[PDB]
Amino acid sequence: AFKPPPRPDFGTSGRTIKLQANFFEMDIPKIDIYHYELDIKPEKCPRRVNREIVEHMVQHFKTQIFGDRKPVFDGRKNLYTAMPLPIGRDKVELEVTLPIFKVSIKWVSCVSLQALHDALSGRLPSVPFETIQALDVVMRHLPSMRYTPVGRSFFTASEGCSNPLGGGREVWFGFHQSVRPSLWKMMLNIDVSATAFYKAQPVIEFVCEVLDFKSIEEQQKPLTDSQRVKFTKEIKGLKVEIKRKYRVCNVTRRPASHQTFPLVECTVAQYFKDRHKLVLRYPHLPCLQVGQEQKHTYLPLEVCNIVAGQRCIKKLTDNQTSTMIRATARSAPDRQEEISKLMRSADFNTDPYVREFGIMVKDEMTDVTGRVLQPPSILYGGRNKAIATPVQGVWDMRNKQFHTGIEIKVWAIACFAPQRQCTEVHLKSFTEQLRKISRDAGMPIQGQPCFCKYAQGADSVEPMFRHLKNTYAGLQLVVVILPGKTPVYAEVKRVGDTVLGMATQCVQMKNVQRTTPQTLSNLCLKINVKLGGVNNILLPQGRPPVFQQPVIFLGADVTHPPAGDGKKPSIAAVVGSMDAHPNRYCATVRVQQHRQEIIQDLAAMVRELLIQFYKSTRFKPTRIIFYRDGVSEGQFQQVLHHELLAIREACIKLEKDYQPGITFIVVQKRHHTRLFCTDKNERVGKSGNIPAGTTVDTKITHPTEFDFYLCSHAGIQGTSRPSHYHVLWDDNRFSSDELQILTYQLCHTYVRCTRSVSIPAPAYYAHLVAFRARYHLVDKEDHQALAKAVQVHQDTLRTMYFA
RNA sequence: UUCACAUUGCCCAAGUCU
RNA sequence: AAAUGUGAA
Ligand SMILES: [Mg+2]
Ligand SMILES: [Mg+2]
Ligand SMILES: [Mg+2]
Repeated sequence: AFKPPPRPDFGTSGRTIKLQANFFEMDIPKIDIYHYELDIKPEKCPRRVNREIVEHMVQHFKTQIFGDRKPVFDGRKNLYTAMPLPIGRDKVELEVTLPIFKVSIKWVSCVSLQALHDALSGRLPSVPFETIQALDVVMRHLPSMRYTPVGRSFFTASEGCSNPLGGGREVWFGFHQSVRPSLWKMMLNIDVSATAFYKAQPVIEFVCEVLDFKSIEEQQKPLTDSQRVKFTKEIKGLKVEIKRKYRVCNVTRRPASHQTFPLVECTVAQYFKDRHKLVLRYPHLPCLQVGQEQKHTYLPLEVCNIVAGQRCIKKLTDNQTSTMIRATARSAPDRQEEISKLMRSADFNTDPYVREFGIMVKDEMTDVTGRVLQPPSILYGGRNKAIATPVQGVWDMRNKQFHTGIEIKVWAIACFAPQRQCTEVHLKSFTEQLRKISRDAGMPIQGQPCFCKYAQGADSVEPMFRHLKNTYAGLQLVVVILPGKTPVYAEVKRVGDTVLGMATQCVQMKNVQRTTPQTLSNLCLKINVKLGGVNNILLPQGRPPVFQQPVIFLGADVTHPPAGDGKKPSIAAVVGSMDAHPNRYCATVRVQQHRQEIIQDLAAMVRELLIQFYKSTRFKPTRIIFYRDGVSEGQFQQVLHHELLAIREACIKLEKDYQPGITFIVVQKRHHTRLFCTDKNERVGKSGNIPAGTTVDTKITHPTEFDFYLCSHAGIQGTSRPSHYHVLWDDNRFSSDELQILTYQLCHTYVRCTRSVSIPAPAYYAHLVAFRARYHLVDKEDHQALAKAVQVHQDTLRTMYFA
């Protein structure tokens, strides 16, 4: 449960394709560098402040310590130098003055880059973490000064263009930068990015922006509260400057002319007229209470400016979002070009600090050979038992019938949309079309709905469903029409999934008024699965050898609360295959600690899923394939430490000695590796993306470990994110080819569409489950209550309610 | 709430002071 | 999931 397995071999399957990766080769010297630990009192100050302190420090003490040695600083307690310092390691305390600080400089170690060169070969067997860290600190020293660091990215005011979002917000552009070891050479991962920022404008113009004013006046009216309430919500927590900066903690109720503070008591507009000799042009407008809520101070809006690129955590409005989308949307070629020209303009080789450490960065994207894996054949049923052949990640169901289609005899229709908008004629025609498409697909809706009744409000949901369950024997499904976005949906799912155990299929009103064969088809894809039907299976003879023995496939995912929240739970979801196809899955879901990635209650979930697998197949899995979504590198060791063991436990407590082999695969969809077609005649579609099946396990992958990029999806828009798969454990000793082919084929078993999805079907179902859980908890966000809300009905346990 | 793909929001990362 | 856009038998 400790070390990830070494890469067994390289993939051989599929035709080759010339690709370019946004990785940039790094020439690293084979010389020692020097680590130094720093201590700065006080330490409660921000990272950038510490950077400033160290900069001033290096400047001042050039003649007795530093001097022509150009150190790098990680913003905390680490400083690296190329050539050594006058250190014994006799610790020297320095006193620094910043427009008042005590600094401790003590030597720690000599980071060997030669050992890193060894490790990159197979000559060392482990990759030195601290060394990679050092190189990273070096690469991001200068841009941490010149730009605004956000995570591993840097953003800045666009050179004379602007991109306003409204509300005092504008688009800032920038780039993610990272240092990664690879099979070949150190790599600088660079990718273009963009995000929202508050314009460094006067607070007055911010008010104009926020309250939709053309300009103040209209008016000199000391606002409403709708103005005061909204403006206060917008500016609170944001920094404002006058030389002196402050954090806005409140907005006064009284105008500057009247707002009073104890000096005897005095008013703001008067105090600024006496001590500061200024006369307010806009006195009627309120004041900003800055600093501590505790105590007082009050600054007029007219003498305050926003600061200096403050990332705007708050959520973007619908219109702002639309603007951002419109601004940052680009095709794969356009993305590629933007990244390239970014790397040209950046000119890393002239950076004095990377120059100090003898580091070279190639200004060209790395050339890498990919392999385009062959898609599996999708076997259908009915009389024909037709075979669909995925072409560029896509196929369809025309003239195909479900492998096992559910015969719908008893069903109901509940419309919560106003009858004026959704008429019985609309329902009738929609029903006719649906019955036709469903008949074609092999899912015969053989009757008219035994029930059809309009209703309104969430309060009407439970009684209506309770009637339906009690009135119609053998009721298979209730189709619910909804008037757009409504709190009724979450309710329907609450009653259906957790309260009554009834199959419900919702459809927006607009998709009833105007039906199309495609929409209806996909809808049937959902309905059939929801009623226990097998849409289609992988061609049994086209599957990898692993299927010769009974094997279970587990999807696993954790979904965390949105940015800003601090009390909502994280949600764990684990699904498990219930046949040899593999097609049917069952779900398990838990609530757990806020922002905990490690699946706390995993063993129980795996036990449930194994039990259900046995009851479904009468087989005990000899192999457990575990697709774990969302775990970053920095968390691998832990997660595998807890989760892998949790699986073993789950087996151990089930039967001794039941020890099926475990393959633990971390799925990463969200990273900064982008692959582009080298040949223009290879780009697919309008977005010009790499074709589905594109597999990369060389050159840019891990120097010693079992990992691979596999873009399994047809890129419709923008630049495809190739899913990265990292194998943390593998008792079954998969070869690269078998595991990659298996993953790719699994990407074709996703029931909700006749396409090849970007991640394996089980992990996707895991996502859907976690999200449905989040739906059951809406407005319900101690432990026992949330857990209760998240627990499905006994008749829903063994279904695919999440489809 | 037909569906996938993209951008954002989600562990690690970052951010936090006078 | 949600906002926003591209798409589809
Ligand atoms: Mg997740
Ligand atoms: Mg953290
Ligand atoms: Mg959408």
